[PDB]
Amino acid sequence: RAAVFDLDGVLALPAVFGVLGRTEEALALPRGLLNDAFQKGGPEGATTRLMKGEITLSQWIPLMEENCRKCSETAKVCLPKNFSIKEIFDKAISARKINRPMLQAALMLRKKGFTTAILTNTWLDDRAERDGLAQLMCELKMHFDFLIESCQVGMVKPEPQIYKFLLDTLKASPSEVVFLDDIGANLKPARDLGMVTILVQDTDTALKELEKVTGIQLLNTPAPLPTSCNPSDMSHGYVTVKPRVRLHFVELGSGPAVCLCHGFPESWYSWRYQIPALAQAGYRVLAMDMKGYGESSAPPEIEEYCMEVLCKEMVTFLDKLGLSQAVFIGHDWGGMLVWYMALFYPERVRAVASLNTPFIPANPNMSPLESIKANPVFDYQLYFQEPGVAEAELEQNLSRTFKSLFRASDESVLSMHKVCEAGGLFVNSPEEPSLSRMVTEEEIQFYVQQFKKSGFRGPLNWYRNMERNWKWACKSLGRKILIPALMVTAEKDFVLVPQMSQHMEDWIPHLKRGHIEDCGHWTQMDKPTEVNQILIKWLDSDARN
Amino acid sequence: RAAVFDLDGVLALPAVFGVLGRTEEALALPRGLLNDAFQKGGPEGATTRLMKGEITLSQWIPLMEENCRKCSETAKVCLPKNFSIKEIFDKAISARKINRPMLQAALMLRKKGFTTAILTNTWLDDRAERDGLAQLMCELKMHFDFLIESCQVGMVKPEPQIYKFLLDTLKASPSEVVFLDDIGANLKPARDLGMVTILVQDTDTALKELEKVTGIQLLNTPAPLPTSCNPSDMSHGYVTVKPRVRLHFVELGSGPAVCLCHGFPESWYSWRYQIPALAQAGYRVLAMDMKGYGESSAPPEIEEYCMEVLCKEMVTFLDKLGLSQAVFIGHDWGGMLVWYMALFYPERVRAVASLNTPFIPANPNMSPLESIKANPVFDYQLYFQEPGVAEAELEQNLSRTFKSLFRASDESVLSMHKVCEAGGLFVNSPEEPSLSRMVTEEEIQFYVQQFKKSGFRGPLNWYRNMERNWKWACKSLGRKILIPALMVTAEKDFVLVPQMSQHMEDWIPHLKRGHIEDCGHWTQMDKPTEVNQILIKWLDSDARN
Repeated sequence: RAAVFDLDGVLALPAVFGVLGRTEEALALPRGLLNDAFQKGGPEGATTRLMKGEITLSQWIPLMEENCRKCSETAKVCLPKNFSIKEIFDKAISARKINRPMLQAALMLRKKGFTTAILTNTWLDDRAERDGLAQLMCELKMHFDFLIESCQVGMVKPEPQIYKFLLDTLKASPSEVVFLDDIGANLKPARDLGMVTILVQDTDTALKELEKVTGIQLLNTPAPLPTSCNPSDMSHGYVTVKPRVRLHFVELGSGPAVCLCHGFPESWYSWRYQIPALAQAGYRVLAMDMKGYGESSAPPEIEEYCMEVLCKEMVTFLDKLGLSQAVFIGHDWGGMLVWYMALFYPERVRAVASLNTPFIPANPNMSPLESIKANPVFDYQLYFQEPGVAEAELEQNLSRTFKSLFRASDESVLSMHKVCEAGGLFVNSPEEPSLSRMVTEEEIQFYVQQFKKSGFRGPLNWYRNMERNWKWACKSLGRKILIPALMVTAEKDFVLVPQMSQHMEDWIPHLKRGHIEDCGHWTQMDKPTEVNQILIKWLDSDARN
Repeated sequence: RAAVFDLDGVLALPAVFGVLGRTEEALALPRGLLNDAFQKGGPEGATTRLMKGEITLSQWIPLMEENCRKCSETAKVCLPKNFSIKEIFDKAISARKINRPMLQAALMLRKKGFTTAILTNTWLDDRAERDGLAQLMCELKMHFDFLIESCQVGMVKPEPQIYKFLLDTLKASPSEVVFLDDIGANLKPARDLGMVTILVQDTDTALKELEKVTGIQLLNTPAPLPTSCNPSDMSHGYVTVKPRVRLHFVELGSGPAVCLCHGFPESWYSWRYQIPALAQAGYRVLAMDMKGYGESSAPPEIEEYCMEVLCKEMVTFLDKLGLSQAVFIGHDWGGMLVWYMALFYPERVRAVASLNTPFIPANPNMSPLESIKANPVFDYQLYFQEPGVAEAELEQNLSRTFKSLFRASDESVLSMHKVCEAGGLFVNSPEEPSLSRMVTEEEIQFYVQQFKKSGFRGPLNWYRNMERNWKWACKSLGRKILIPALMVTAEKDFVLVPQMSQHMEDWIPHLKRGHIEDCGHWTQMDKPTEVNQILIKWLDSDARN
């Protein structure tokens, strides 16, 4: 079973082709006068050549104008003084956007064992504004197994050849493929070939039919999770910031550099839901594998993990990448790291954003270790102090450790307190942990395999520099964070509680905020949609300028 | 022996600190009235705190204004209605730029076995325009072994501590270090500590003294090669574009994506002189390791190297990187590849630039193989046809192969013609090739080690798809390249001669050009300076908009 969608008028609206009709009416021109100068010539027409990739769009423009002149000459009418076919198609193409519901129906079908493809009569775009279309096509590509463009294969609908090609690349026979098109002319060939067709006028009737023919609910359906990313399809980057310290990161998109810094015990993969979104939103996302994790180096020494060296290393990272600035977005320990980046390296930080982790300036008086005993919730941290211990149980069974940790605010399975006293962190925890609604078995295994390389020694060392981080932080008490900053609190984070952030404006005057209902500690996985929404609204107004 | 340079007034001019004097005169204010509100308070003054990193620059601003008010109150004068200390320092800082000659003297000293460092009293910059300074500091950093900022170490000149720190990080004793500063006050401590000092007023007297004290010519010196890059300090990226095809690239800088595509038999390293320059010029440079080379995959099959699959793979590369567009700059085979990228994927190409390689549309009639026999210079290509042969001699001795190929237009050592007939390409060539003025032994060894992985099979396959590339290219004969394009010819390229480019405007109407005197086939290594100049002038006017 396979699904084929045309671009114009099906996956993308308003149908660019449909601007010809509108133009005609807006100019009080004979009905179809522009749709005739468009087909003027049939298979041997300038437009068929254009659709076959024979000539470019900029080359087609003039050929179309004349066709508009000659066609207006026969209809005995005259075009407006400054009639511009390029001005009409520019506004038409940029005016066209993805038909969300239709794309969701595609995503759905593919998700339920359907090969999907886009069969479209399109052109080689060389306009100074070709980028706009390149982006749309780029966002659609990733969602379909195939994208057959006419100007690329040298064929064009309704020629029977393009349909034989479709079925050939689809590895399928008709009566096994559904063909959606807003133009009957191009439907016929596919219909006559035996494949199910759907004439698309209105999206909903179109989907009702589709839903009705595939026997799958495509309409009134929930609301998908934002696009996640498959590790193997990501661009992997490696930067040596020091002799034997190499940092790994995932890179996607173009635009201002947005550096994502995960917490404990995570990976760049914890941003799997915002890397695609943030890139699509116009940013060059660099999801980090913080020192001690994944493909980044994991030196054993404890002090290699104090904020001072970690921050000093991020700075070097930007340096080695020719970046003078990057907005830092962190979560948990990464969030702690980001606040200090803004406090110690403002020049390098374009903007700072932190999820769950608030900025509490250090107390020049009471040592850290004490300020951590005064709150049973941070007990587990005292347990991570002793080198060896935590590594022991956390590395004993990786799938168990992660299935146990990555859980929603409700589905908890660990007595977060009375840890040290209880001996371990999984003491009265199931050996066979249930599976969180936030993660699939597959995703958990990604962390398992990722943590099989260096283990928890490096990750845990982040927790073993309280005294050191403290002395450093005290150097910044007279400062204030005066660059764009965003604090995002999670209602149901029972350790990094929203209340701890309440005084942040004292040190971050212009601090902007974000909050998320029923969201646990793993904000990214828990509420990917709302998180993306908050970071993008923020980035677009405070980190782009 | 070591050299220490202050930033303000030595490595960077005009001295920001020097704007206070100018302001005073421009406003007819009492002499030094602003330099007094600046030091107002001595070691306990707002400025010393600022220089120690205690407070940020934005925090210092207000504290400085009042000091200007109070200092004007004592001098019995009043400041202009809208006097802005932030407006004065913004204009002052952005107005400051690297002191080229002084930086060249540093580069030189370092090049001749000198540890260099920048000891500066600076501040944590959090102004909305902190980026401008971050960039300058970023360009200077890379040239000195050390960059000691006062606001970072918590010390400040002329406090004796900062000088003890300097000597400590420098791993050296006085009488072994030269200290350059435009402010005598800060010179004294270093002088009294026994180290050679130079009061900097005018750069030339300063350099004369320096030259005179180190016994090294720093003045009237030639003109260095543009900055090259050390493979180990580059960010390395890997993108899997297909099951077993992974492309490697080097990434540097931010801004529009500029994709560099090397020719045969090279690597991303062949752009070692423009990657730093192009990044500094405001671009995100992605130097590719074309399929078959370096750390990129090198499948053995011949057709994996036809322009169609190669181009299709670059497109996928942009896709996997979230890039909808990139300007493609190619050389030799990479240049051929770039022209086709513009012909087949305009949407993806923001701009196309090619060095040496002209765009000659395919002849629908005469096959490629024939059109290659009609020119003794392309004889070597007929020799690369037979799988095995060329691989044999080119892989026999890598250092010899490269030392033999990478040579200037004059220092040739191969009978470029009568190759097949002569049996090999190195027939009457020295086993012990001389060393080209374009490459060091070290750089040659980089190519040697790079080619030890996959050899010349993949590289050579690029030459084995003439017939296939031809059929494909013929699909584009009706097209024209209407996107920004640049053709750069090399006078002394005796194979890809400047004359072959003369009709390019026929298919590329708006084609812009570039030419380079006494430049051989390896344009990048041969004339790095002029090449950088041509590409940057072009990029800034045609690929940025």
